[PDB]
Amino acid sequence: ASIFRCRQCGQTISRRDWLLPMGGDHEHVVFNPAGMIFRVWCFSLAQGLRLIGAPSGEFSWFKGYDWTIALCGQCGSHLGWHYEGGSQPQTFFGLIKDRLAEGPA
Ligand SMILES: O=C1CC[C@H](N2C(=O)c3ccccc3C2=O)C(=O)N1
Ligand SMILES: [Zn+2]
Repeated sequence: ASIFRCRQCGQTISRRDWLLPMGGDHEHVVFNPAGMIFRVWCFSLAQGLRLIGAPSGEFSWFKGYDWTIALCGQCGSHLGWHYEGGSQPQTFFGLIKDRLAEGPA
């Protein structure tokens, strides 16, 4: 089965069935302009989230997709981002592995 929760509150965010092989792997190692290296896991579906701010294509790690920040809908923890703007798929979620916790139903 297997699902992914907000590590700060237990909120259910997504699950393994929903991983999306972007580029060929669901996991991307990236860094940002702050010099922080995350591991980002890509889902085609997520629930339990609140999106914040405007879509933005600056700094995007993924070609043709703008991002908006995704917060845990329950606790406000920054779980990662929602991506929109592209084709096959149009939108998807890029979530910071470290901020989730993977366990069972
Ligand atoms: O696709 C993305 C999501 C946004 C993400 N991001 C951050 O992790 C960051 C940290 C500090 C300043 C600016 C940003 C930025 O745009 C980033 O670098 N790429
Ligand atoms: Zn939470």
